[PDB]
Amino acid sequence: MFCFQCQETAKNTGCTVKGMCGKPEETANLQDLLIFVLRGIAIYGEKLKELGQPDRSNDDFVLQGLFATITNANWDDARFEAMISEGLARRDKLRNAFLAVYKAKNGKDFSEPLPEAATWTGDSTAFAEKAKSVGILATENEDVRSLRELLIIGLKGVAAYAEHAAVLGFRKTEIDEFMLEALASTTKDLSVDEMVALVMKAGGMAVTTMALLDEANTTTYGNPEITQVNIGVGKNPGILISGHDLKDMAELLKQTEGTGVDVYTHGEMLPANYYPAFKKYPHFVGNYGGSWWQQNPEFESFNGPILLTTNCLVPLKKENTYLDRLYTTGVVGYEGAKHIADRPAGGAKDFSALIAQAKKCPPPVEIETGSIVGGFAHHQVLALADKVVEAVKSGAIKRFVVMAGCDGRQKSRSYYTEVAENLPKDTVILTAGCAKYRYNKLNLGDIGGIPRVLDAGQCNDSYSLAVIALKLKEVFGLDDINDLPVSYDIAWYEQKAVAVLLALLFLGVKGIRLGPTLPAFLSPNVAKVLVENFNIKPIGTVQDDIAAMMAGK
Ligand code: SF4
Ligand code: SF3
Repeated sequence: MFCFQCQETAKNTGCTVKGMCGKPEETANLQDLLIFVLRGIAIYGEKLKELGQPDRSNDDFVLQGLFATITNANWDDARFEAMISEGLARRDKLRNAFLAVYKAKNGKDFSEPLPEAATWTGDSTAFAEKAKSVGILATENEDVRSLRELLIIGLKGVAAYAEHAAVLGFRKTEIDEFMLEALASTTKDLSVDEMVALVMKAGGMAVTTMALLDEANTTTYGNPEITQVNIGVGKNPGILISGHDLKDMAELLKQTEGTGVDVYTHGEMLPANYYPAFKKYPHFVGNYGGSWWQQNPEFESFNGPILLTTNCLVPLKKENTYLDRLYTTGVVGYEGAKHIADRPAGGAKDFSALIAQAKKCPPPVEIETGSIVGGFAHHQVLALADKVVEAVKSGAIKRFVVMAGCDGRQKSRSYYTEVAENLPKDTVILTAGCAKYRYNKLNLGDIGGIPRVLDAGQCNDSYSLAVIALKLKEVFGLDDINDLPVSYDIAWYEQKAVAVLLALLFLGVKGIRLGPTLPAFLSPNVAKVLVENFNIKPIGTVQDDIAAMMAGK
């Protein structure tokens, strides 16, 4: 196999036998074949748009297919086989439409050779062998490989956010068109300039999509507000919801109301606690545990059903007993888990089986007590802008440090905890994404009532952090966003973080520290382009990085 799309990739080079995440060769290869088929869809879809007869019938399929290949999203080879077969059928429909339109517009049959992605077909028994030759290593040149895979990795992250927006009824044609432009581009022989421009365009589309998702989440569930979230437990059986999807949360809360089953969040569902639409339910207890990588013991000790709405779901340890109460939904899949089918148009998912099972479970084992404060998304922070601006001009706040992104397993991530602990007492940490769990249970206090850790929400709520920076740029009358008293020390793991990074680069943010390592999918020459254009940096020691950040470097 070959996969290098996450921070934990083997030797920071690539997983070649079995993924460090647990992904077996067969699964890895099937994900490659799915992406191959999506490239085929894209070739015809792009051509149809160019001919003035766009077909948007595959929009959701494309988003879901990309999302299913995110790290820790889908482990079920049966699901991939089904998606690949469906993809081939969708592709062939587009092919036939294209051929007819091309002939009408040109007065002759289409005759140009196409990449194999556009033409190869087989039944499911042919997939395993074909998959071996259509993956990342099919691109021989390391710079072409790096730029194509950077694009697809960023694109998957964008697709995830676009899927959540689509679930909520929010779509933009430009996003779905760009999915096909980007995918099709990776079958073409393009210059480095063209390939880099596509990556920058993806960053701009990450801005568009993150804005759309922010609109969707806040229009539907309200603006996040300051909330104190309990991290202890009650004495009722509960259902633990993890991942990111807020519509699943809305439906789970409605369906559990009055049943005697409590609802708890986990991981990237913590920010559901911040939304007024959800705060109204008394049986929504709070948040259980930490970030995704601790889930084996935590899902175990929770005792009730666990619902994974998105990544990250990790393989069960052999000693874990929660498979029989593990539920997947959306793009998530896991062999032997129970999957909750997609909602029908105008309807709702059916969580009744989780509720019935939860009534037979003991309540959660308490693993800590206390609280986490959050809800500082853009409406909330902009409301406080006068107070923040006066604190900066008076010197009470010397600097903001953006420490958003993803958590993960590697012990080097103690860096993030130590930075939070050792930053001067006149700084404020801004966060979003599960990177927060390295420092959100500390006792860092406040500056004149502004907490020293401001949690804007999920990784997608990095959007709020960008909105806040842009607003402060205006209030302070600065010409360059980088001259704000803000430093960026971002942790990354999976592909949504790459989308966020590309958005920040598109917005012109330079000097970002990215860690705890730099992506394996940046070739030396491509890394040089990013350093030259954007001054991206690796992490150093805690002491050195704090000093440099306080100096604005
Ligand atoms: S998702 Fe990450 S750990 Fe898993 S196979 Fe790919 S690079 Fe390796
Ligand atoms: Fe939405 S941030 Fe990226 S790592 Fe897996 S849930 Fe976390």
